[PDB]
Amino acid sequence: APQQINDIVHRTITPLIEQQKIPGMAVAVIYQGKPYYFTWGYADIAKKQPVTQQTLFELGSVSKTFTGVLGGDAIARGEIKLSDPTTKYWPELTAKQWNGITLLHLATYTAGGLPLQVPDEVKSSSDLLRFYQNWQPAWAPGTQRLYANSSIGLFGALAVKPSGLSFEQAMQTRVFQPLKLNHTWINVPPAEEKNYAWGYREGKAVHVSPGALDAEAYGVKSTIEDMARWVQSNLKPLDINEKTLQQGIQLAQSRYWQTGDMYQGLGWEMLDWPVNPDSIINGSDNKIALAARPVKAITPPTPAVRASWVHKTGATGGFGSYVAFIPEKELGIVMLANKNYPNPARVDAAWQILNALQ
Amino acid sequence: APQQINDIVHRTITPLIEQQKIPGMAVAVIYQGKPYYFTWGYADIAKKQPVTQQTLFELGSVSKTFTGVLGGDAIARGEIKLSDPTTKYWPELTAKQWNGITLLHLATYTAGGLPLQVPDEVKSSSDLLRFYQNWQPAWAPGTQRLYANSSIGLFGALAVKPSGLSFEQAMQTRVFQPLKLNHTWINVPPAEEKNYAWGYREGKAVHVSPGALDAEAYGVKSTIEDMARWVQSNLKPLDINEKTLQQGIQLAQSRYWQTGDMYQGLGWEMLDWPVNPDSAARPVKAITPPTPAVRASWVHKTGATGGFGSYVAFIPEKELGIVMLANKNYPNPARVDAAWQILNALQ
Ligand SMILES: *[B]([O])([O])C1=[C]C2=C([C]=[C]C([C]N([C]=O)[C]=O)=[C]2)S1
Ligand SMILES: *[B]([O])([O])C1=[C]C2=C([C]=[C]C([C]N([C]=O)[C]=O)=[C]2)S1
Repeated sequence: APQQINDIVHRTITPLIEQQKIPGMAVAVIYQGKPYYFTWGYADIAKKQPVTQQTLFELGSVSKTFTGVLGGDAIARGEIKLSDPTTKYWPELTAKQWNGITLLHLATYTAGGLPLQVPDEVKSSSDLLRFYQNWQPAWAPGTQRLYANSSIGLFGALAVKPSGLSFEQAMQTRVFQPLKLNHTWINVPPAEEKNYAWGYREGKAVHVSPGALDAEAYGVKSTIEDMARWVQSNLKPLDINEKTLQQGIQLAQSRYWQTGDMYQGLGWEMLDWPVNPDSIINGSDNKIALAARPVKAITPPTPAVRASWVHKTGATGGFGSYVAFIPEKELGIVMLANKNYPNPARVDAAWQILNALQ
Repeated sequence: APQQINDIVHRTITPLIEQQKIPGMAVAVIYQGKPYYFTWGYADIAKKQPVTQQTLFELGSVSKTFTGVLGGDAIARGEIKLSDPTTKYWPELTAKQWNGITLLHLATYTAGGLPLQVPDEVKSSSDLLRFYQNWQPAWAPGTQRLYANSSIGLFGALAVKPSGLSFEQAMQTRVFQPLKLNHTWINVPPAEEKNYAWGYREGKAVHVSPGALDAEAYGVKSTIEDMARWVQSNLKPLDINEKTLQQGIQLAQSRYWQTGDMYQGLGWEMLDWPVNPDSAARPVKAITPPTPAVRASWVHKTGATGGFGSYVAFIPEKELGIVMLANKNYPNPARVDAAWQILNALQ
């Protein structure tokens, strides 16, 4: 790699691993559109299996960016509209509180207080209907953003209905394959299991457990090479050959809501570039990231702005991930670790790197 | 031309010309993405000059589609946002009625009752300022559509301000040139004058007269070949090399408002295809958020000047479209009926 990149990465990430006690880490820096890779430590501590470019990490909520792009792809195909009522795609969801709640609201956490998590007792589709039928809004739709798996997870599930495909088959077929993400999985198949890293929580080896709407909200596992291609594709969607996917990516980076200096896309979140680092860093702390915030409607949505910092944090019990890129600079980073360490440490490190390189 | 295209076009347009007494006409059918041209009658009755593939016609309000695309291109460039207040790009617009009137409302005729025409007495930029300051809205923004040159025209003027180019300069360099529309003009140059058809109103040869915001609302003159290429560009924006222009086209075909069967885009108006050939202040329903360009639509615009009548319709899903240009302003329903006869037969 260029020495500038080797220098800043080693000075920033290597001490981060020390400080946070991360067992294993992979990083990709996209620079002038080209990926550069860095690896540390172990995917499996007991078996002393090192992190490689073939190591699968759990993405956690970085999966929401795949869901937002799949959803945008179904819009470009004319299969769904974000202006459509939720109940048009789930006819059994008839309770009156759902009435003005659209696909847009579900995709952007603005339905009016759907909870962060689907309760773990909710297992069957029957359980799920009852949950949603019984849910009472804390706010009117399109007034507050409350980051929620039960919001975007439902969006994902309903977005694929017109196509008749299961969520996983739509995702493999319409997103993973055209982009040649050949090692990215919702369900890791047998042949890939020796590459699937352990996550570590309080020194125990953990994998993410099943849960309602997991695939849709936090269920993607991927490699650093595939993640770098993910960033490449989102950096320049016009280079993508599949027309609906190309439009899908730009739809997921449109700005539908503003809260402070932050804009909500579909999965992706954006700020104008140049950004105030304190904002992104402190903003990624769960005290702020998980709190209700008032939103201003952007009427109509601003299309993908090139001068943007586009980003997303992800975590499962054993993993912590981060993706950020600036389309105007052809610059990005991906950070995959098999320990869930604080979000502000991730963003701070990513900012130090991308700021040094822009 | 395939005999099928040849037969439907001539069976339809011949009676049209005779019934409406149209002096000259040009038509382009776009079929499976390829253009076929047809010409009839006179560009200039007194000089016995025929309509050719190089004759320039006034487009009238079909110019609004160019204005909507150029505004869409300015959005894609990050120069403007449709969500921005009008007063952001015209600070001197301090009158309080302008509060929540955005560029969206201007583009889509939903500002609250801006008039069809800018008064003929408005003949300077401070004249124009006073006009908009003194304008009293009948309705809240985003609630009724009233088709208006003073509405879309203003949008076109504001959309180009960040660039610093005049409206004509920006249209040329950002829309005409990239699409190779080398015989499309806001102002017809002396080199092209011999191709500029006369319009005919009650038997008198007329050209469009000067007026405030003419360029932005009704000022484009074009040939059937450039108009065909305009349709090809709108049928498949993704084939366009210029990134912001490609996005600008798609933004212009997005659905922002609904009234009855019709959706309002930027300049373009759309209905779901297939469409009954058969589908004014009108209340609008906001489409929140706007639906991105729908392939399965009938996308269209009528245009008129004192002496010209034009129509463009296309269906992206079918790779199908038509342009009809005439140097007589004749009833819109006659245009649409002929266009539908032609396109229904070919789909
Ligand atoms: B994301 O921001 O990385 C998230 C992924 C999850 C969140 C909350 C809950 C769960 C799953 N779960 C129980 O519901 C785990 O115990 C995943 S936020
Ligand atoms: B379009 O639908 O073809 C139109 C072009 C014009 C219309 C109305 C009036 C004028 C001329 N004008 C300026 O606004 C003068 O009153 C052009 S509709």
